Formats: sequence, structure tokens, C-alpha cells
Amino acid sequence: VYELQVQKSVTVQEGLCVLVPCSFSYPWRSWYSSPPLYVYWFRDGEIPYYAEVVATNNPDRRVKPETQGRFRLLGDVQKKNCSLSIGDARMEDTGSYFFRVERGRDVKYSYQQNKLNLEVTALIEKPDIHEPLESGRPTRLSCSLPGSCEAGPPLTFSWTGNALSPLDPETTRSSELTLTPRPEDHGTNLTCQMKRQTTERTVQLNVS
Ligand SMILES: CC(=O)N[C@H]1[C@H]([C@H](O)[C@H](O)CO)O[C@@](O)(C(=O)O)C[C@@H]1O
Repeated sequence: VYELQVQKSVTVQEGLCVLVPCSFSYPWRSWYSSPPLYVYWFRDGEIPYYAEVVATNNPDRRVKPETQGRFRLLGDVQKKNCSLSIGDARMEDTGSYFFRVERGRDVKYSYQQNKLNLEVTALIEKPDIHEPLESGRPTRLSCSLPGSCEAGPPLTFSWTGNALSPLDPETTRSSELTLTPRPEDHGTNLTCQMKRQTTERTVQLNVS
């Protein structure tokens, strides 16, 4: 009667985020005596009674400062959803995790058989720049990053290149950038670095 559906292993590139689909079941008669349903995710081998949860829907339970905001329960727990969302992954997050349910004095249960193994790989993904290119046009660029979440603390950008003097010599921190390619700027390496408060992406210009 106590079942938990979730993949056993999961991978995420440090700094990015992933969504761990999860579903769970437990015996519940369903009559009006309806005490609240509290679920938790813990680090492997911790004791429910004394541990700060990595994630929970219990308003009284203290959450690990390290996971506050990065690990969040998605979906309605009242609808069998234990889906987890890990954001701004960190190497420290690597390890095993388990889910627990509690409802009334009777329902209490840790799914120690269905642990969740999380491996935090290194960040190899490169930012992105998203077809004009006319000498004298107000083209606007945008340097974002795939697999990113607005989980942790906002990212920081800084553009590099020789073609950064035609206009503002300081308004180049924004994610998006407006620029009118002045002629001389052709086949010039344009870069965009990023940090989470340092990977980059270099592209070659082309004016016509
Ligand atoms: C009897 C029951 O349904 N739940 C029991 C659970 C689960 O059997 C295990 O966590 C499964 O791994 O174990 C406990 O130690 C717990 O964590 O509270 C006692 C609790 O009564």
C-alpha cells in the first residue's frame, strides 16, 4: 500500500537544475477525520525526528539553509505528487535522498527502498546568443543559459570583444544587448561570460 515511483539515479551539471518526477501512495480510508498530509525529502541516513529537511510542505519544519530555494516540491502533494525540483545544482548536493510521508498518528513512512541518487557533474554547457546583421540596424542580442533556473541568486554577465566601443562602454552587463553593428566590426570575436554571483560563449560577427 506504500508505493513510491521515482527513477533511482539523476544527473545535473553544477549550476543548472533538473526536475525529478515523483509519485507516491499510502493507505488512507478517506473519511472526514482529515489530518494534514506532510511529506519530506531527507539526506540519506538522517533521522526524520531530528533532521532539517532538504524539502517539505510542513510549514513548521525547518529546511536546510543549503537547500532553501534550490530544492522545491512541485505539484500538489495532495495529489500523489512528490516531484522534486533541484536548482542551481552544487557538487555538495551529490548523494542519496529519501522521501517520507506522515498523516495522522497512523501514517508515517520513509521510502528507504526507493532512495534517490543524485550526481552533480561539472558545467560543460555554454551560454547562448539568440537573423539580421545589417550595417546600421538596431539588432538586439540575448545571452542566456540552457538548463538554468531562477532558483539560486541571479546570474552575472559581462561581454567581451573589440566591437564593444561603438556604443555605451558600460551598458554591457544586461542579459540582452541592443547594438547597431558599425561597419569596421566584422568577423570580430564576441564573448559573453557568466557567473552565479566562469564559463563563456564566443561567436564571430558578420556584417552585410
Ligand atoms: C510502521 C510504518 O508504517 N511506518 C514506520 C516507518 C516505516 O516502516 C519505515 O520508514 C519504512 O522504511 O519506520 C519508522 O521507523 C519511521 O520512520 O517512523 C517507524 C514507523 O512506524
